[PDB]
Amino acid sequence: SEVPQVVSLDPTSIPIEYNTPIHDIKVQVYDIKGGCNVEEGLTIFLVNNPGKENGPVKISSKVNDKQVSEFLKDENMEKFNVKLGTSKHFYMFNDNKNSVAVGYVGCGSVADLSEADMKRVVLSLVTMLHDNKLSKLTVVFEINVDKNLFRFFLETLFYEYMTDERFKSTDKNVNMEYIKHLGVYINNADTYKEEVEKARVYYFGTYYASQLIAAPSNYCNPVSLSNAAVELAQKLNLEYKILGVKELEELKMGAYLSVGKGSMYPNKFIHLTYKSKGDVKKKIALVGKGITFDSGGYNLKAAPGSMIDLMKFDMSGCAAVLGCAYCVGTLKPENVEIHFLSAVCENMVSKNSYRPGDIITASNGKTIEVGNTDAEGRLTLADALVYAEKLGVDYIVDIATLTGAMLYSLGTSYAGVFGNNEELINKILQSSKTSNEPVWWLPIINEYRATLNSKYADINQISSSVKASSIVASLFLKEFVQNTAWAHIDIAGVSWNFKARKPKGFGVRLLTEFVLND
Amino acid sequence: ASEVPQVVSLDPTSIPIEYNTPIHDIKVQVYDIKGGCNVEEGLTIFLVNNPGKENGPVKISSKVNDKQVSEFLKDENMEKFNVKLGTSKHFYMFNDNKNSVAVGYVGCGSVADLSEADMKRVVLSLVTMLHDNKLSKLTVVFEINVDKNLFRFFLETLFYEYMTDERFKSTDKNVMEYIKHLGVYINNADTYKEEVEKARVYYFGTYYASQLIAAPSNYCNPVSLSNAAVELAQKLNLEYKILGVKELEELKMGAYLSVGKGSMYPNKFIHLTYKSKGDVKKKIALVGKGITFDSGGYNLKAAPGSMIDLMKFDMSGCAAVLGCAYCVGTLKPENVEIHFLSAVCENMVSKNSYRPGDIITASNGKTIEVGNTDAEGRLTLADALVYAEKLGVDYIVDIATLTGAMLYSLGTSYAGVFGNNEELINKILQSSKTSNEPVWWLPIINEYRATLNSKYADINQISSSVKASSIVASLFLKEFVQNTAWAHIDIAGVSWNFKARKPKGFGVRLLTEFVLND
Amino acid sequence: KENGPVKISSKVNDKQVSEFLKDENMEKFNVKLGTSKHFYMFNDNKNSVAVGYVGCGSVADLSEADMKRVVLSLVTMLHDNKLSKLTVVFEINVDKNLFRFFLETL
Amino acid sequence: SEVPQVVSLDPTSIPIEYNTPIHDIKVQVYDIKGGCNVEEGLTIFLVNNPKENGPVKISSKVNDKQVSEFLKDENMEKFNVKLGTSKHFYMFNDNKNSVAVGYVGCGSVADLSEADMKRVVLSLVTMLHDNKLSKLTVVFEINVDKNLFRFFLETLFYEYMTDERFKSEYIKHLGVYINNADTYKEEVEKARVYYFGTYYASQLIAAPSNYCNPVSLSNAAVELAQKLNLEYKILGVKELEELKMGAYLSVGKGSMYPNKFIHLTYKSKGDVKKKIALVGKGITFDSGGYNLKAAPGSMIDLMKFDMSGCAAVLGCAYCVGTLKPENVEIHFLSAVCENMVSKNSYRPGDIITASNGKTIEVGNTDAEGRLTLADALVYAEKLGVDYIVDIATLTGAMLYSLGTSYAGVFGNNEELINKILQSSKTSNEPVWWLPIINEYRATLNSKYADINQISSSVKASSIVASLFLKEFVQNTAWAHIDIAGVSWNFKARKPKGFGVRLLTEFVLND
Amino acid sequence: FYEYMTDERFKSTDKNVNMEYIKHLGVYINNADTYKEEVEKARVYYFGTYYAS
Ligand SMILES: N[C@H](CCc1ccccc1)P(=O)(O)C[C@@H](Cc1ccccc1)C(=O)O
Ligand SMILES: N[C@H](CCc1ccccc1)P(=O)(O)C[C@@H](Cc1ccccc1)C(=O)O
Ligand SMILES: N[C@H](CCc1ccccc1)P(=O)(O)C[C@@H](Cc1ccccc1)C(=O)O
Ligand SMILES: [Zn+2]
Ligand SMILES: [Zn+2]
Ligand SMILES: [Zn+2]
Ligand SMILES: [Zn+2]
Ligand SMILES: [Zn+2]
Ligand SMILES: [Zn+2]
Repeated sequence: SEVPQVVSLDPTSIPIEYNTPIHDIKVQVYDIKGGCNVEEGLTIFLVNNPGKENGPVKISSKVNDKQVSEFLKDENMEKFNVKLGTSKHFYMFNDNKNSVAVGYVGCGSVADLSEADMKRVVLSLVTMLHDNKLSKLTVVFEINVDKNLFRFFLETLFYEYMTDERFKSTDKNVNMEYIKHLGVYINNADTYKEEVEKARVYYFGTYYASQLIAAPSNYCNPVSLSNAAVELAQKLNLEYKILGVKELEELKMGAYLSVGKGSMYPNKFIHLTYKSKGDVKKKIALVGKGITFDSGGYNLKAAPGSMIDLMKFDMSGCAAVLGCAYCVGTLKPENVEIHFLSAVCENMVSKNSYRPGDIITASNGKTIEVGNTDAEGRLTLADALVYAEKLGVDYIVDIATLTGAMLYSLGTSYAGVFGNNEELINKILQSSKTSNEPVWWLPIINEYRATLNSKYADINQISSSVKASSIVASLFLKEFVQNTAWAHIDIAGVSWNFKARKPKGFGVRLLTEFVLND
Repeated sequence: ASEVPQVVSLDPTSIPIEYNTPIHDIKVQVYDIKGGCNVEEGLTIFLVNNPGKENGPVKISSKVNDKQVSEFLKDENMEKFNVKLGTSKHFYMFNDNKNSVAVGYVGCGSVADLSEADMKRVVLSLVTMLHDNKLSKLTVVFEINVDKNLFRFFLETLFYEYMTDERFKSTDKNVMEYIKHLGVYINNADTYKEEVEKARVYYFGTYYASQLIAAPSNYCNPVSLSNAAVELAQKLNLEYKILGVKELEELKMGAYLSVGKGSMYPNKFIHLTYKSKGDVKKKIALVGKGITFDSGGYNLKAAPGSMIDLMKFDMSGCAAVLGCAYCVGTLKPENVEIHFLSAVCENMVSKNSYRPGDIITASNGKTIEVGNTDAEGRLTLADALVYAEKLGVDYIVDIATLTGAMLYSLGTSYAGVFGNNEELINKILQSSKTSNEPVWWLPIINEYRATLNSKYADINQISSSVKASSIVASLFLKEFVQNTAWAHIDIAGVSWNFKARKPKGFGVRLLTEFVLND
Repeated sequence: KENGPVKISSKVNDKQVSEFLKDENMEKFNVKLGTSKHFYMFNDNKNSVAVGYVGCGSVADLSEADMKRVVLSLVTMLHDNKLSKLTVVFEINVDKNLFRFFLETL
Repeated sequence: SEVPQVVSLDPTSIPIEYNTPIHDIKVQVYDIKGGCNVEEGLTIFLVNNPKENGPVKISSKVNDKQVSEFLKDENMEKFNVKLGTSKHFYMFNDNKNSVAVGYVGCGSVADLSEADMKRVVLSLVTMLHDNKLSKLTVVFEINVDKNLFRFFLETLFYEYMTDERFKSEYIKHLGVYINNADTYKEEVEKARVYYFGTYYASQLIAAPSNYCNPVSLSNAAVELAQKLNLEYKILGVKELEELKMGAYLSVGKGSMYPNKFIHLTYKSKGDVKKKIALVGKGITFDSGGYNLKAAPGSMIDLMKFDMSGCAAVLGCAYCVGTLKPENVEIHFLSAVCENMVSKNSYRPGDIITASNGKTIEVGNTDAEGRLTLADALVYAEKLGVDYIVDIATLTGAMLYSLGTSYAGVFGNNEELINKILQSSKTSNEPVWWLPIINEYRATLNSKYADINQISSSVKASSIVASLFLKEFVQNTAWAHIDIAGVSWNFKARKPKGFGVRLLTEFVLND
Repeated sequence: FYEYMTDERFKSTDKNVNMEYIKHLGVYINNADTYKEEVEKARVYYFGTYYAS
């Protein structure tokens, strides 16, 4: 509970914004075939030209206004093209002689938009909402989208539009105002309508994870993070338990505790539970890596490209899991019991830190020789995994910013998934597809197992030879799940949006889809 | 006996030590080959060379008291095999008593005087014969010429290499039994019989050092290390004194204390004493470098090839000294007084650590400018040497994993010896020859002395210019021995067996031969 | 049983070698993937033959990598043999493809 | 041979000054007991205090009323004896003659080291450089070995000699006052020879690689041989190919300069009782090859010095050719080439065949020395000599093992090693015996070739390189002197000409 | 002043067994009667600099 402080100006909680301007947006969805009233604020058509690359903009929707209609006559729009991401703004007077702003975002030639295209599309739309004080946006859909994509559209629109100012003080945006109303025209209205509030929940889960990740390590430490989880659990009516050092010791979580030894913040193990009202048909343990700061320990992140300044993000996995708890706690799925777990600690350099070479004992009795204190994640997860399996769940899915190697394998767009069970991996895949958080299945190659053979301990933490460290890390983790379907999502490469200089909150939607569709 | 401080209750508070090794259960028997070879249960190995003829055929010279085995090992049957160094074969036959026997041979090359290291290759080949094969008995037949030392050496090496440290094994113990009988057939057996128990002592001394070295730095720390020394002293009836920080401060050991400042473990200075029953004719101080973990301090071991993960081994000198204490305490030499010394501490990074640039004062009043916190060994040794010489000894020999340069100079096989005294150096060199722990005499080049001229302090810890750091470290050390014959053995290169991934326990035999042949 | 004792099932048309392969002598060795032992001995013909095993672990399905480990162990015996023929007896379960891999790797 | 040229301004040879100012100096030696004359020039006393850095006190009787006052104890008490500390003053002598008088601090050390004596000779040299003098007179108020006395001389000459060849005065008389000046006279001209051999090596080393390339270097050796009446043979690529020197030729492949193998021979007049082959590493520039010297601290700019070994050997040829020892036949050898990056260079991974038929896998093109030496050693042994000594700036590791002061000696023969050590003692070029550790041999076991050039594992590269070289001497006493650490004087930014005296002493005493 | 002063606060065994400063500094300069004011300023400046040092 009580966050330790070195100086009274050290902050004692993570600032969190629950009531975002996004949440205040009154959303309306309409059937396209009833026609668009273009009345105020800004009214953007999403338009594609199926086939011809860089085609004309032709506005299909019947528009209930002679003047907007004349404006948008194919003739008038022909000069503008649809190159995905192009946008144009139009200013005119409608029927009641009321100046309206209109425009379109180019949606490309390909009539089925990829997740990445939909993103580039929202981004164009958000640059239209920035630097333009608007009370109302209206998006007319003149493209084919499935229900998940329109949900994604909204999730991304909400999340990209949002602008984290928690840490701003003298350099807040003096000229920032949010829309109060969002109008959406689409075909099949009724069907897409259900995606709206789902999107809003998904948005917040993601954004909430985002907020935790973005919170710097002085704000977001093991104590303040676990406090925030307790606060979230209380707001969602989730069962929660925070395991403190004494309990951790009793549970013999030596790998986890060893990582935290060097920190001024006592380890805190987060255990949230959501139980369905009905019969419980599926028990799931979601495990997030919760390193609130990763200095590397005595294996200090000193090497070029080690990005020590980014390491506040090493609790992204935990964030993903918490954001998911938000979503599941809000959407209240049936027939599931979900455990949200994170072995939270901070990996620091101290007289008290664990050293390279240390042999430590995991809660399952396996002794581990520490080859590198910067491979701390898998040590914390090891004990979290033993814990998860002791819960007697059907699935254990962990999500962790585990390996920098992910940048070299999948890059910044697709997370890696490893696991010991094909059905479970496929479930993650499907959840990847429906959440639009891209995940790729990577192999746990058993041949590498032998390089974890320690001369003194039961197991090495790291390989000496094998540079395929995401695989090796997975091999290591696999040793801590005895008999349960388990999957591991390495979001090290994807978690942080380097270009936008912010977290993605990656994994919240994925895990939620996973929980919801199982 | 002091409390091992702990961070968490899962932190171990002692080094686990195996005193009663399976090797102590081996009943060993030497028989003269004149008498002939009883070939029965177990495995009966011949050590055979073919003088001059490189990879020549195997010939069994010795009498075998069995028509059947004899017939089997008759020349016509043995020329399908060659004596190439370290090669081996397994034979299977039914003996004179209708009993099935396992006989074999290890090829001893073609040079009838195996060097220390060939013999190491020969043992290794024979160990592999003992591994994966539950034998109650090994019978070895020397059909090669070795001398007392070399014969011992084989026993000592065999014992050592056979033993398998499972102390840090939990779920990954090997399911591994040990021969309970060693039979040796050699010419002039009676002259060799005396080597057996000496080898067994030497083995354990070495193995004991090995145990300490291998113990990771969370297990083996200054408090637990000194506790183990106390325990060893108590078992051997040695006088002991452990100097704690208050006494160290009183003694003004600022160089030593500065190193430890950053550690959570208080410095502990180990002082063990063996005094002979008779008139004391020689007083020897053995000083071992006792850095239980060397992180490098603020000069963190972050550079490629700095091998931070190995740095539990930086107390090897202390280990060698302690193992030597075991041998001396056990073999009880006469007319000698031996002091076993190690200034034990841990070189860590902390708000309390000493910094590069700090000027610190040794117990002899010399002020030292710290140019690199990673050159900590010489600092601790400085104060240890001043202490040693205050004891009024005839010789001071320090042994220390002092400089990584040793890898560049002598490599992994031969330790470097430097000293201020030729007679003493020659004694170490003779001891090298008789212990078969290879050492090479390296110069203390006075020309380099000037690069230790600090602008502010009396002396620089490190050279700025001279890259010959083993020699520079030696020059630095020399400054702390005013008037006593002193040698320094740099075992940095040699202490860890990188290929086998284990300590060698290097120096125990060397130091014990040194002590004993005086 | 990981690192399980060796037990030869095949009947062999030799008395000496059958004796050598009995369960009592063979239980002294283990099946740790890649572990081998092998002895020279005289067969019912006073002919000089070598006999052993290569441990194939405790999994009834060998991977390619696992097979490579087995072959590598064989190939070791081979590089120190001035023998005339190799006989490999599969006391493990292998499909057509793995078997070709075994040969190609050997 | 015509050195090839990229441009009309590419030097086609190495400037060499043979007639150094140091030759026009007349050297005289007076028993100090007789007293000291102060007539002209500067007079330096070599004084020590056997009190650490204690007061100065001049011992010798001195033939000048007015200067003896300057030398009075209470005047000198103002000055100290700390190693290499000096002061000197101008004044007027007995005959109003502008004489300078001073001292050098010889520390408290009773017996001067090779090092401490350089510090004396350096302090003294400063004053020579800052002072326009006719004569310099040195007074020995300390103890010196005939060898240390000779060392004093050559160190003086050499440090005093300033190489001005690459730019766009000196005393004409040297006085020595020494206790027992009869024993020492013979050291003078020996010192002078030794000086020049060293200085000549120095000159070659210092010459940049555009000046000193394989063609110009061999040309210079030929010129030296001609001046000394030595037999000489330069092997060109056609002969090297016929001799199957593929290790050596591989290294040179990338160079615009054809390999040149220098073979000089001095044969004694009398019965030849000892045949010696001296082999010097002669890489005129070492870029590293495709293993380019790009790493921090690889000092690519220094790599003109990678023919130091060759220079040492040529300098020694000068001394031997000049001093004309008896009962020895000496072969001076260097497989000279340049290690360059080119479409024609050998690559890492190449397997090449030495002249003895051993195939070598090239693990690193920057470990080229041993490749050239291999072929040179096979050549040397074919000569049927009693000893082969190679000297080479072979391994940077030497800086980490012995540093900049002592060269490393490895060998396959104790007697020969001891001879080198004895030569080290008498030449005052410090050498230390390092082991060839056979345990490391196995890391030269190539999977494909007969042998690997480098270890993969072992970082003890001086030892590994020695193991590799050993492979190319079948049956002859052989020693290898690694002067990589010691060859260049980094502080003075010049070569030391290391090895010339060592090798000459070796030849002369054995 | 600054370059003449040796800092020995951190020696103890190192000497300095020779180092002893002049007691007198004489200067001879043109219109010295002006330069004279610079002397004590220099001494203050020296010590400020030396103190920082
Ligand atoms: N949270 C770290 C990886 C995340 C990351 C993301 C982007 C760029 C760089 C790093 P880590 O726990 O230090 C994991 C180590 C794994 C490791 C560390 C040290 C030795 C072996 C493996 C790594 O992948 O670098
Ligand atoms: N206990 C360390 C060396 C032991 C060792 C053994 C094998 C490989 C690497 C290192 P050290 O005290 O840091 C010795 C320092 C010496 C040193 C001297 C001056 C500056 C920095 C380091 C070093 O070798 O790194
Ligand atoms: N002409 C080089 C040594 C000269 C030298 C002297 C002092 C400092 C740096 C370099 P080398 O042939 O590249 C010898 C290599 C040895 C070597 C061996 C194997 C791989 C790479 C380099 C080296 O020590 O750098
Ligand atoms: Zn890490
Ligand atoms: Zn991490
Ligand atoms: Zn260190
Ligand atoms: Zn150390
Ligand atoms: Zn090179
Ligand atoms: Zn070179």
